[PDB]
Amino acid sequence: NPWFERISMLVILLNCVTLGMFRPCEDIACDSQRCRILQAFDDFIFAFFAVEMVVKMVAGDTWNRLDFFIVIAGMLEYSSAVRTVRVLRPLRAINRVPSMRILVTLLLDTLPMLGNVLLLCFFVFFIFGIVGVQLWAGLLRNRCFLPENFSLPLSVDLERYYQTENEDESPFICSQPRENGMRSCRSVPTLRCVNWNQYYTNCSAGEHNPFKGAINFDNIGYAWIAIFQVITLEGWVDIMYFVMDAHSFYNFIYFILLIIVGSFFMINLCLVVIATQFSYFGRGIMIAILVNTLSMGIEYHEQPEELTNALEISNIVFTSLFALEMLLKLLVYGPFGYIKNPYNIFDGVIVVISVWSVLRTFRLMRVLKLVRFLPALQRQLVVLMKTMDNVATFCMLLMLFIFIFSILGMHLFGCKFALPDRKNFDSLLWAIVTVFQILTQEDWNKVLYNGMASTSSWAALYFIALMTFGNYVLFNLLVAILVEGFQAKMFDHVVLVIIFLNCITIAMERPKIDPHSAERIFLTLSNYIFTAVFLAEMTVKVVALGSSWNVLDGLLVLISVIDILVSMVSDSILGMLRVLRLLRTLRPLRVISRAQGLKLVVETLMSSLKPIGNIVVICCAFFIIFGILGVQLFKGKFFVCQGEDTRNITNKSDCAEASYRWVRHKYNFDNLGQALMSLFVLASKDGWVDIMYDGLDAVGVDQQPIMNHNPWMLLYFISFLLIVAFFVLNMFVGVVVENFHDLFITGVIGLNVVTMAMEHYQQPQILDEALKICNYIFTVIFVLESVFKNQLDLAIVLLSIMGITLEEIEVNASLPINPTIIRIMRVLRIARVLKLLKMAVGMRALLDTVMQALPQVGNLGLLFMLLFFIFAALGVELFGDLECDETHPCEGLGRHATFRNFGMAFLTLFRVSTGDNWNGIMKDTLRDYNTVISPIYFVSFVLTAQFVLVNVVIAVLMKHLEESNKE
Ligand SMILES: CC(C)CCC[C@@H](C)[C@H]1CC[C@H]2[C@@H]3CC=C4C[C@@H](OC(=O)CCC(=O)O)CC[C@]4(C)[C@H]3CC[C@]12C
Ligand SMILES: CC(C)CCC[C@@H](C)[C@H]1CC[C@H]2[C@@H]3CC=C4C[C@@H](OC(=O)CCC(=O)O)CC[C@]4(C)[C@H]3CC[C@]12C
Ligand SMILES: *[C@@H]1O[C@H](CO)[C@@H](O)[C@H](O)[C@H]1NC(C)=O
Ligand SMILES: *[C@@H]1O[C@H](CO)[C@@H](O)[C@H](O)[C@H]1NC(C)=O
Ligand SMILES: *[C@@H]1O[C@H](CO)[C@@H](O)[C@H](O)[C@H]1NC(C)=O
Ligand SMILES: *[C@@H]1O[C@H](CO)[C@@H](O)[C@H](O)[C@H]1NC(C)=O
Ligand SMILES: *[C@@H]1O[C@H](CO)[C@@H](O)[C@H](O)[C@H]1NC(C)=O
Ligand SMILES: [Ca+2]
Ligand SMILES: [Ca+2]
Repeated sequence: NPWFERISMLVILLNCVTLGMFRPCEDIACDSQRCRILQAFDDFIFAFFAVEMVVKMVAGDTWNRLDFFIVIAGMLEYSSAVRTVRVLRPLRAINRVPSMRILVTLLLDTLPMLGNVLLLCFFVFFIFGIVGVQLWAGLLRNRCFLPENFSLPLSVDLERYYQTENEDESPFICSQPRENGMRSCRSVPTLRCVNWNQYYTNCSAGEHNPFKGAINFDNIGYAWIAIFQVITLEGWVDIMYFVMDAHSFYNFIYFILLIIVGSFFMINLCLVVIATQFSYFGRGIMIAILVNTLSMGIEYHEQPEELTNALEISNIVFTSLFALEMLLKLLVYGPFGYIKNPYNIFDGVIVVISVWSVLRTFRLMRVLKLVRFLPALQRQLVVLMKTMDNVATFCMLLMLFIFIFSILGMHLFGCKFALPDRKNFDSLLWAIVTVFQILTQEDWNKVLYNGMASTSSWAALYFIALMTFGNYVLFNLLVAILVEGFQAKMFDHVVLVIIFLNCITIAMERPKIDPHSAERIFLTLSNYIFTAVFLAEMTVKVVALGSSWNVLDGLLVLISVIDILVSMVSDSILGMLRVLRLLRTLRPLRVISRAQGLKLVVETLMSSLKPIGNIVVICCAFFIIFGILGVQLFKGKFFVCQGEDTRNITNKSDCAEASYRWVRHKYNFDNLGQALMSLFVLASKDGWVDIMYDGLDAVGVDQQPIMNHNPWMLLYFISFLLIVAFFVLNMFVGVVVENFHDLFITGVIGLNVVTMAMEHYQQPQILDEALKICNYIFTVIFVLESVFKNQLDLAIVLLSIMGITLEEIEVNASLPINPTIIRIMRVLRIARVLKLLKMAVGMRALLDTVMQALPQVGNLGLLFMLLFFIFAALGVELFGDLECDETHPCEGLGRHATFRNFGMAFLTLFRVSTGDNWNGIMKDTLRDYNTVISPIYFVSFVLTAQFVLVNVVIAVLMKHLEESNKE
C-alpha cells in the first residue's frame, strides 16, 4: 500500500530514538523510569517487525533476506556481544527509501571492479609489512637502563630507566650499540642533590611500546596498523622519528617510498578505476554595497571609541541610502509591479531588518543583495545548486553511516576512555563529533590509541572499517557528480647546464658559515661569475633580437647587479640587502623558460584554471563572510593563561595574582587579518579540532575559558567545513569536465608468503628451527621449476641459493662476514613474491595505463621538484636561527625537522606537503617582523603544492579514461 510504506518508516525511525538514548556509563539497567520506558519501547518494535516479516512470509529479494537476518538475531538476543548487535536494526530502512535502494545497489555493484586495485594493495602492505618486521623488530622497546648491578636507594624512588615528562607520546628511545641511531645514549638531560640521569648508560629492551601499546613493529599484525597510518598520512611523522632514533637516519627512504606508492599512487588509483568504469544608477549601488561590507570587516579587538562610533554612524547613513532607493523604486515603479521581480522582494526585506544581538550580526546578509548585478555569478550559482539533488542522497546515505557508527562506538568503548578525553564516545553528541572527526582524518590516531589500549588491540578494525567505507562513499560522490558533468641551435641546452650548476651554490648556503673560510670565499666569487655570465647572455639576446618570460629573466639579472652594488657599499642599508636576498632565491624559476616540455605545462595550468576561476571568487567571498562573522563571535575570547595550576582562576585580574602568564592563542579571531588565517587551518582540515575546542571554550572578553561552555558553536565550525569541502569538490569537478570538451607453483609461493609472516619478536627456538627448515624446502621447489624448463625467476632463484650458502658458512664453516651483509640478504627473499605478478593479468593491464600517462606526469613531477627548491632555499633564509633547547620550547619543529640546512629544509617541506602538522610548524616560527611573512610562506606553499598534486591526478585520469571510450 502507499500507507503500508509509512507504518514501517514510523517504527524504524522510532527505533533510532530508542538507540539515540544509550547512557552507557549507567550500565546494568534500572537507572531510572525512563530507562525502563526505553526498554519497554524495544519490545513493541521487535514484536512488530517479526509480525511484519510473517505477513511477508505469507507471500528486493536480496534486501528481504537481510530483514530476516536482523530479526533472527533479535530473537536470539532476548534469549555482552549480543547487545552491540542491535545497531544493525537501523539498516532495515535502506529498502524502505527508494533513493537509497539504487545508490547502495550501485555501491555494491562496483566492488568486483576494484578487484585489481585491492590486489595491488596487498602487495604493498605485505612487502613493506615484512621489511618493517625484518628491520625494526622490538627496536621500539629499548630505553636507557641502569647498568643493572647497582640498585638505587629506596628514598630516591626513580623508575629504573629514563622516563620523559610524557612517556606515552614521546619516550626516550635509545639506540643499540650495534646500530646507528640519531638519539644515542648519554644525551639525556641533567636531572633537576645528585643527578641520576648521569647513570643511564646501558640501553636495552623494555616492556612498553611508544604510544600505549599501539605503535609497534613486532608482528605482521602491528606493522599493518602502522602502514595504514602512514598511508592515511595522519601522524606518519611520529613513527619515522622513532625509527630514526632506534635504527639510523637512512630510514626516511622507506617512508618516502611508502608515501609516493601507497598513499598517492594507490589511494588515488581507486578513484581512477571507480570513475573509468562509468564513462548608471545601479553601478552606483554596486559601489555602495561593497563599501558597506568592507565597512564591517574593520572590527579589531580593542578599537578606540572614536572608531566604534564612526562605524555606527556609517551604518545609519547607508541604511537611508538603501531605504531611499526603495522609496524611489516604490514611486517610479508601481507597488504591484515592484513585487513581481524576485530580487526586488529580497532587497526590501534587508531594509526592514535594518530599521529595527542577532540583528547586529545579520548585517552580513547585505552582501547577498549584490547578486542582482552580476549575471555570471547568477548563472554560476544555479549550476552549483543543480548538483544538490545528486549530492543530497549521498549526504542522506552518509547520515545513516555516521549514526550507525556513532551508535556502535558507544557500545564498545563508551566509558572506558581516560576527567575524560574530549574525543570520547560516551555522550552521543560527542560521539557523532568524534565519528565526523575520523572522517576528516584529523587526529583519528589519537582516538585509536585510546581505543586499542582500553578494549583490545583488535579494536583497530573499527577504525579501519570507518575510514575505508567512509572514504569509499566519498569517492563515489566525486564520480557521481563528475558523470553528470559528462552528460551536459644548442644555445638553450648549454645555458641550462649553467643554471643547474648555479643551483648548487644556492643549495650550499646555510647560516653556519664562517665569514673567512673557503666555503664563504667560494660563494662570494661564484656570485660574481654567474651574474657576469648571465649578464653577457642577456645582451646576446637583445643586440640580436632588439616576451613574458624574458622580463622575468631580465628582472633577475638586474637584481643580482644591484646586490653587488650594495655588497660593495657595505662599509658605507642592511634592510635593502635582506630584501634582495629573498628575491635572489628566485633564480631557479629560469629553468621553466628554457625547457620546452616543462614550459608548456606551466602555461597549461593557467588555462586549465580559468573554467573554475569564477567559483573561486564565490569561495573567496565565503571566507570573508565567515571571517567577519567569526570575528564578531570571539574578539577577546581566546585569551588563555598558562601556568602549572590553571584552577581557581577566572580572570586576568585573578591570573596575574598567581603570576601566571596570559597567552593569546596563536590562531585567534582578533582581526579580520587573523580570522582569515585561522580559517585556513580549518579549511586545510589539519588542526581544525584544536582551534574548535577553544571556540567552544570561549567565555568572555577578559574571562578564563570554561570547557564546553557553549556547544552551539559547533554549528559555526562544522558548517564551515561542509561548504569548504563542497566548494573545493566543485572546483575539482569543473577542471576535469572541461578537459573532455602453474597452479601448484603459485600455491607453493602462497605457502611461502604465509611462512614469512610467521616471524615476530622473541619467537621460540623451535619456530626458529622450523622456519629455517621450511626455507630449505622452497629453495628446492623453485630450482625444480628451472629444471623443468621468466628472466626474473632465474635471478630470483640465484638470490635464494645464495642465501642458504651464506647463513650456513657462518655457523660451522669459517669466520662469519659482518652481520649487516647477512641481514640484507634475508630481506631479499621477499623478491620471490613478485613472480605471482604474472598470474594477475588484470592488474598489469590496470597498471600499464598509468605508464602511458606517465610522460605528462613526469613534467608535473619536475615542476613539483622545482617548487621545493625555491621554497626550501627561501625557508633557510627566513628561519635559520630558530632553535629548540630547554629554554625555547617548540611545537612542530624539533630535532628531526629544522630549516638550518637545505637538506633538513627539504624534508621539512615534505611533511608540509603531505599535510602532517604544518600548523605546529607555523605556530613556532611566530613564537619569537615575522607575523606577516610566515603566513604568506606557509599559505602560498600549501595552495601551490596541492594544486600541482591535483593536476597530476586529473592527468592520470584523462589518459586512463580514454581507453574505455574506444571499446
Ligand atoms: C584577503 C585580502 C583580499 C584582503 C585582506 C584585508 C586585511 C589585510 C585587512 C582588512 C582590515 C585590516 C585590519 C584593520 C584594523 C587593524 C588593527 C591593528 O591593531 C594594532 O596592532 C595596533 C598596534 C600595532 O599595530 O602595533 C593591527 C592591524 C589591523 C588588524 C588590520 C590588519 C589588515 C586588515 C585585517
Ligand atoms: C581565499 C583563498 C586564497 C583561500 C586562502 C585565503 C587566506 C588563507 C589567505 C588570503 C590572503 C592572506 C593574508 C594576507 C595578509 C595577512 C595580514 C596579517 O595581519 C597581521 O598579522 C597584522 C598583525 C596583527 O594582526 O596583530 C595576518 C596574515 C594575513 C591576514 C594573511 C593570512 C592568509 C590569507 C588570509
Ligand atoms: C657490576 O658490579 C660490579 C660489582 O659487583 C661493579 O664493580 C661494576 O662497576 C658493575 N658494572 C656495571 C656496568 O655497573
Ligand atoms: C643492560 O641491561 C640489560 C637488561 O637489564 C642486560 O641484559 C645487559 O646485560 C645490561 N648491560 C650491561 C652492560 O650491564
Ligand atoms: C581551588 O578551589 C577549591 C575550592 O573552590 C579548593 O578546594 C582547591 O584547593 C583550589 N585549588 C588550588 C590549586 O588551590
Ligand atoms: C575576576 O576577579 C575575580 C576572579 O576570582 C572576581 O572577583 C571577579 O569575578 C572577576 N573580576 C574582577 C574581580 O575584576
Ligand atoms: C661446529 O664445529 C665445532 C667444532 O668444529 C663443534 O664443536 C660444534 O658442535 C659444531 N656445531 C654443530 C651445530 O654441530
Ligand atoms: Ca591529513
Ligand atoms: Ca594532522
